[PDB]
Amino acid sequence: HNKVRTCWNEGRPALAGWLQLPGTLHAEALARLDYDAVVIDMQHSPIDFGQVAPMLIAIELGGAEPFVRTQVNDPSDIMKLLDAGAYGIIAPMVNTRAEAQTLASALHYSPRGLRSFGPRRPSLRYGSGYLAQASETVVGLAMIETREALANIDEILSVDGIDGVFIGPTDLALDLGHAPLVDTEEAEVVSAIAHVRERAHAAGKRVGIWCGSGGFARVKLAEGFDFVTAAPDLAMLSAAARQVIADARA
Amino acid sequence: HHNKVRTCWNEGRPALAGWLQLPGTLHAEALARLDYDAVVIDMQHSPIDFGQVAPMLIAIELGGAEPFVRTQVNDPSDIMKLLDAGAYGIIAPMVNTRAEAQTLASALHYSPRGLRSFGPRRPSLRYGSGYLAQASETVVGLAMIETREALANIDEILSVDGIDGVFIGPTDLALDLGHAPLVDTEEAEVVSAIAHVRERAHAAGKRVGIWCGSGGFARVKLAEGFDFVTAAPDLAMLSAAARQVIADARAL
Amino acid sequence: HNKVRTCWNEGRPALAGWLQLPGTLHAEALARLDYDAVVIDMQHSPIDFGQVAPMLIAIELGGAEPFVRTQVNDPSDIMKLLDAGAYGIIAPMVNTRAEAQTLASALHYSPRGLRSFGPRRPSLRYGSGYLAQASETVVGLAMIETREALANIDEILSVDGIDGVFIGPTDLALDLGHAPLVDTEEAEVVSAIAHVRERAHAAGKRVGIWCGSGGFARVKLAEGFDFVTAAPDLAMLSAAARQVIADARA
Amino acid sequence: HNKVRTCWNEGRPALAGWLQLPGTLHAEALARLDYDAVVIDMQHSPIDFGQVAPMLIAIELGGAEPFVRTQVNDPSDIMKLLDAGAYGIIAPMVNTRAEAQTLASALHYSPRGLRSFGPRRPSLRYGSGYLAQASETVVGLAMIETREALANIDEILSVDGIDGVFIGPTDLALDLGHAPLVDTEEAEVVSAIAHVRERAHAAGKRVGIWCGSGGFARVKLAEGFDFVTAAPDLAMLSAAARQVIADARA
Amino acid sequence: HHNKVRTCWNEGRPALAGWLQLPGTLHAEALARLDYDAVVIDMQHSPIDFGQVAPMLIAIELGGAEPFVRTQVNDPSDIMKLLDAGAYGIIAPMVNTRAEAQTLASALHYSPRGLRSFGPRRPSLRYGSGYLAQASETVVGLAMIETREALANIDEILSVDGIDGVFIGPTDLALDLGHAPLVDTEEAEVVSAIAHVRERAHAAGKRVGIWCGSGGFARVKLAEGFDFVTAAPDLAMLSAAARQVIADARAL
Amino acid sequence: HHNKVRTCWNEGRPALAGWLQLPGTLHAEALARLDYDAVVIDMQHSPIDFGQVAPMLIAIELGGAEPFVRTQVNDPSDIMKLLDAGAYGIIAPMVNTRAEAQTLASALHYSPRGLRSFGPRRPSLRYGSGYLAQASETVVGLAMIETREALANIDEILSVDGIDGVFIGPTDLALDLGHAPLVDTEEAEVVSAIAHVRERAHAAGKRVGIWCGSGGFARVKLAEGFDFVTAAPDLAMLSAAARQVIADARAL
Ligand SMILES: [Br-]
Ligand SMILES: [Br-]
Ligand SMILES: [Br-]
Ligand SMILES: [Br-]
Ligand SMILES: [Br-]
Ligand SMILES: [Br-]
Ligand SMILES: [Br-]
Ligand SMILES: [Br-]
Ligand SMILES: [Br-]
Ligand SMILES: [K+]
Ligand SMILES: [K+]
Ligand SMILES: [K+]
Ligand SMILES: [K+]
Ligand SMILES: [K+]
Ligand SMILES: [K+]
Ligand SMILES: [Mg+2]
Ligand SMILES: [Mg+2]
Ligand SMILES: [Mg+2]
Ligand SMILES: [Mg+2]
Ligand SMILES: [Mg+2]
Ligand SMILES: [Mg+2]
Repeated sequence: HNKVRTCWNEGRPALAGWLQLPGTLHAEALARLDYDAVVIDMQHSPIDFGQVAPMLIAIELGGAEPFVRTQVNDPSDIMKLLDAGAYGIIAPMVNTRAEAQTLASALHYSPRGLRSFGPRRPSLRYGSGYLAQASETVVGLAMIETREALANIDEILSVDGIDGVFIGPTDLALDLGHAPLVDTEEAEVVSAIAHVRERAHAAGKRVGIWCGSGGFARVKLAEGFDFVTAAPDLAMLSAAARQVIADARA
Repeated sequence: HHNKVRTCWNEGRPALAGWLQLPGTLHAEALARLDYDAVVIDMQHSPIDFGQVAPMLIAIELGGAEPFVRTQVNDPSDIMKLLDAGAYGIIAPMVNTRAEAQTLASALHYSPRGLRSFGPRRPSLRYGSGYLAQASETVVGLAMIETREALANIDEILSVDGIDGVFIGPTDLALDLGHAPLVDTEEAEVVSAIAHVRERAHAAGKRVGIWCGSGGFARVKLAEGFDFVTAAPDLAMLSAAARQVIADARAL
Repeated sequence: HNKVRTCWNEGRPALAGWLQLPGTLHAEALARLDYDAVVIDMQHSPIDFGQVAPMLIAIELGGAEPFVRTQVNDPSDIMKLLDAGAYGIIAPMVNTRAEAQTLASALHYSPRGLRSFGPRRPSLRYGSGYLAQASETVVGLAMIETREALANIDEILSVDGIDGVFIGPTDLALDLGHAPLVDTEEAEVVSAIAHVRERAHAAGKRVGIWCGSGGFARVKLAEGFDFVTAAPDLAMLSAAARQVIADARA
Repeated sequence: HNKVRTCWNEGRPALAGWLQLPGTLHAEALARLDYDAVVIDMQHSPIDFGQVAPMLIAIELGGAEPFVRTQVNDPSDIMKLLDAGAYGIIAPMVNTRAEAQTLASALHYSPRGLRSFGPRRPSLRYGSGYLAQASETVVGLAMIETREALANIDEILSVDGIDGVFIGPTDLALDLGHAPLVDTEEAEVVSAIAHVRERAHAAGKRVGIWCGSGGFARVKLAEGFDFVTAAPDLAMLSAAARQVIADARA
Repeated sequence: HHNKVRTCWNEGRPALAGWLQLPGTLHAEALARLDYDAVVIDMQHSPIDFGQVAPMLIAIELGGAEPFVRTQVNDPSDIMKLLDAGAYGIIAPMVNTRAEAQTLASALHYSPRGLRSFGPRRPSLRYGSGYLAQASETVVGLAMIETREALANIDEILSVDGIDGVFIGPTDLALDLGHAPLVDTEEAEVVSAIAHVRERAHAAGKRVGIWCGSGGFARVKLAEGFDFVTAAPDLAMLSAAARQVIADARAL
Repeated sequence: HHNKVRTCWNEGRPALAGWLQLPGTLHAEALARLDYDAVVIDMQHSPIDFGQVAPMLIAIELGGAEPFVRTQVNDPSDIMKLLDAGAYGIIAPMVNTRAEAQTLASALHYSPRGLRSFGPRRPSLRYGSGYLAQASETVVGLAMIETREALANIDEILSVDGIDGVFIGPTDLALDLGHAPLVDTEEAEVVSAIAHVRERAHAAGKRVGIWCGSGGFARVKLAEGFDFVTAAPDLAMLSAAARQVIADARAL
């Protein structure tokens, strides 16, 4: 089963990691912690398909659901990741209902979508009964990260073939004319974020958000977000090294 | 146009270095840009092979730390290839005897001081036409002390002119002495052995380094007068940071 | 010369291999068998450009024509493969005449198409007279794998700049509401396949098909298909291992 | 600072290298010569993202500005390169004002463009004040390499968010019905090239051109081109080897 | 939390293993999910280097077979790096003497039983906090017997405590004895030599493995009481399958 | 179905070879298609590791030159893996003694002439069923002479039957003799030493090769009767060509 969908079905949110650093060793190590999922960022990172493919395997072995935040909402790219064992997709710049339908089209076989059939890794995980359960094995979230997406939230949330939305708050702040600060307190940004969550839940959809700290993630879980990521590997590692150096150098 | 670690030493100061077990260039550059004098890439207790180390050396140099490698083995050809790829410090495992220390030294210097083969693809680009005349000074070489035998042979190891000194691996020394392989071990016999190595190194006019798993332990080693202190592995730092973020996120 | 086009010019079909496993060693080994071509699948596989590039070289050295089935009908992706020495292209989801024209546009230099000039590997194979012969050095096939493509077959076959069509029968079955079974006996799927072949031949075009077995491939060659692939490396290897294990374990 | 923009601000053109061969060693070595920039060609080469990423680092270390000529004018591909430390972009097949606006959209954060925020490598080079200076850190040039682009030059040059244009003269010759000869003397091609330069300068924009020889590059610098590339690594290396062999074999 | 091969042995049963010469993770996982107890990655007669083996180990483990490696050489540092990357079985070539068998054993065990260096990046993730206390049991080590000399020295090789036993390479043994290097050779002198090795192994209370090129030969070796049987190389299986598909496709 | 270098020699002619320090297949194929008999991939003074050499061998073969490798070290297992990946010529560094020359020879020949392990993944594809009967002739092996010791031992090195001859590294020989490591050195003592090696090689009925940094120096070495001449490294040729293009572009 998809571990995130299991969380949801059991009435709990999912907490996920966020990787911008390529490689399998930290991917497995973080998957073995109390993360339900680990997202590999293929957008704001140097991680290409060749490097993502073994990382999916490593996260699955470590016992978290492997997710990818893609560089673009492109059906063929998403299909190839699904067939490589990405079991969650977070697609950037879903700004309109039509773009959300384009995301949905990639996530489902005919007749619900147009996903091409050749499920190399999912058929190894799920066996020959995969086709009947395929749609449920994948979680799909549309990114909300622009003014336009915010304006079109209800129309995006009307698309049956997506699970919900994923807020990209640094990009949303920037597009609203504010600083792209992680875990921002900017009142209009905080209000927009709450509005997206409320609309998603009203529409019977799931809502996620990207976080830069455990404390902000605790607040988002308390507010009812269904999928909360915290925090990027590179940021956590940089901050840890700075502290080690300060401690060493007195 | 100088080895940053050697510049620290020429000012009578220690060098503090990072320690990478995760392949890739992005964290390598980001950590090199911090207040580390060097960043060591571990090619022993990691999945980092030559193909992955090569671009990491470039990234560390661009970030402004001296690129170092802890090799999988004290093998002259492996070390030479790393030098020609722009490793400017070498930490070689399991140097247990004077002869093994001479083997390390042989790789680090052109004839007549050593037997290093000539083809310095990346050092020639960094140092330019002045390279060959200063080549030995551009590289730091440290012999690992991680066994009972190495401890018994410390003075003979330190007598080898062509190495700068020694690098203590405390976890492996504890395990070889019959203790648990603890990170930042303070096992009494291990502690005594380490103090002996540092005393002998400085008596010989050589440098002594040590691996640390924490900023706190590194601070103590710096206070004890170690010349080269590493802290802490990228993977360990990242794992611990993620565990803490998760605990904070899931807190009541 | 392109070995597939030589087959056609000499009045014989081409039989091709089908690789979903990255790497050069099996690619060369299979190219040295009595295959006229070897197709590298960049869609239902983990094979990215970095891994396809040496495989093209290895197939050419082994003495088969290197082909690629791309992840998408994208002109720039196809051009880069041509310049890396892919000498056949099979493009997915060609559903309309306009999509088939998009495929043709990538396969020909101006004035016939819009292919960008910088033929790194073809200029090494063919020399400075490459430009005059370039179009003939490449075989281009549009995939027919949807209901819509079937409905638009005559309009797709009207596009001068493609050699013909390549049936993807598992996807076609699925899109027709049937199980995506390899080498299917499903009557409507079998009928649709024969209809595509007959239309292609009537239009003076070539037709290919993907097969999962030697026996099915024998039948397709007998029915007159011009390009028959059999069978995917991973499927053949899995089946061989299962048999070895059954034999060993008694 | 971007070394090319420094040249321009100081009233001098930039001379750049041109790499079609993957790898970091020649990239650094050439960057250390008296090149202001080095362009990595991701179009007419086997260089994919995985191979370009370390090459950007190596060129920057060698002391030239790292540029990329992309396979396609795609915003998400361009963004990922920017975040990997490409500080110049040359985008193919900019044939219309709308296509030039698509290029501009990728090069600037909101409100000027729609660039997604997560500047992994530029934030290491430029620090936390990167956002305010981001646009100036990147040079963007639209390729002019078709009849249509030539016809639409004034409309392309009207787009505020691009620095100017980059002529691809082999493709331009081919699209005008001539041989795709490097450094051509063909009168209509030479005239078209001069016309693009004059229009660019009249519009207060920059103009670049691709060259195959030092002698042709000297003439283009004398004619006033702002960005001149000379010559591709593979071509220079092949010619050098041919000469070594002729000398050795007498 | 157990080595699948060792569990077979603790039940008095042989293990059957796959054999990979093709790099990549997809077939590695797919074959591991079959009724193989282990999958051996051949790093000797293949183009598989460390960078390619590392993700394959992960894929085999996920598929549910024990990941094994046949190394290019009996070199302790190479073997240690593979162990720390999650190779849980090692087959080392050209073990011709007791001293070479001791060299293999030295790599597989921490002090005091061996000299394995401490940094178990992947085994610590698989086994958790219980790892170090069981580390030796988590790994299987087999010395290859592939020469006349190894055959003469079989009893001394089998006397080395820290190896589980031996792995016969019949094609190389045939070639070294002066015969054609046939796959699944049945050359009479070779057959006799192999039976001698297996008898001596079991007399010593050790395990004996053998490489096979076919299911049929593997079935015989299992019947003869071999403890570890490999069958058959991915490349050979794939090539033969493709030849048969082509013959079927081109048949009248 | 023949080694192009050996065919040159069987016609009483020298072979001219390229020399690659840059990884990648595109220039490798392009240079192989020129009038080079062989292309040597340098795995010593380069960043080319096994994973990168493997596809380069394929590319050189397709381009129509014989693929050769100058290894990082004279190690039999490394050499065997390269042979099985389709390296058809081996140039091994630091062959200083007859015993080291025997070590090189051991890797290049199956039993009984050598100890090469059997698994010829790529040579079996190139040569087909006729491979094993001709295997030794398909490979050329040259021992590098680059030290004072090697020069003193030249006759004993040349007495080893299983090597085709020697390959002189003039820059490293100059450095080991106490001179500057100049490319195409003409240092008088170095020049004398090189002439001695070539005379001894031909006296022994063996082949003698030499590394060159220029077409002009290669022409002289061909005139002096060397059997295998390399010229010139890809990186050096490319750098010099780019410097000249820049000087032409920036000229008044
Ligand atoms: Br945790
Ligand atoms: Br809408
Ligand atoms: Br810091
Ligand atoms: Br066949
Ligand atoms: Br239509
Ligand atoms: Br210059
Ligand atoms: Br327009
Ligand atoms: Br099975
Ligand atoms: Br030539
Ligand atoms: K978990
Ligand atoms: K620093
Ligand atoms: K063939
Ligand atoms: K420069
Ligand atoms: K299994
Ligand atoms: K040639
Ligand atoms: Mg399809
Ligand atoms: Mg040398
Ligand atoms: Mg173009
Ligand atoms: Mg964004
Ligand atoms: Mg150790
Ligand atoms: Mg063997």
